[PDB]
Amino acid sequence: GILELAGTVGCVGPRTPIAYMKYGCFCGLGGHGQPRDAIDWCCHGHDCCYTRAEEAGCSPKTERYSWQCVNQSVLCGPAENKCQELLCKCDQEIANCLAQTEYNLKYLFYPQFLCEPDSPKCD
Ligand SMILES: [Ca+2]
Repeated sequence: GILELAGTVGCVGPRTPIAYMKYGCFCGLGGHGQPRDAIDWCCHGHDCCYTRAEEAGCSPKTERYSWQCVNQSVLCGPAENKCQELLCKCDQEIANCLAQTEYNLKYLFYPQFLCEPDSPKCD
């Protein structure tokens, strides 16, 4: 769920999870266009991951799941079902991805109007 998402992103660092609430063309509810940068790419991959989970019959934005933060690293589990495995994997992946990026203030609250209609394919 969103609580775990914010949690994992905050565990790995280096900035507040709120910094990605609405950024570029993909960080924030929905999203389309050409990713603006590395961070926007992480959100693109995350959206893709969430779509895959939804197709797997899960609820990425609501179901909670257990996990641990150790030395700024996310450890997933224990999982009670396959969905908790999937969700934690998505969040763990965007957290790691996001952790390796530089922040571009110019994309904070970027107008979706400036984002293209089409989007790159999902892996
Ligand atoms: Ca999004």
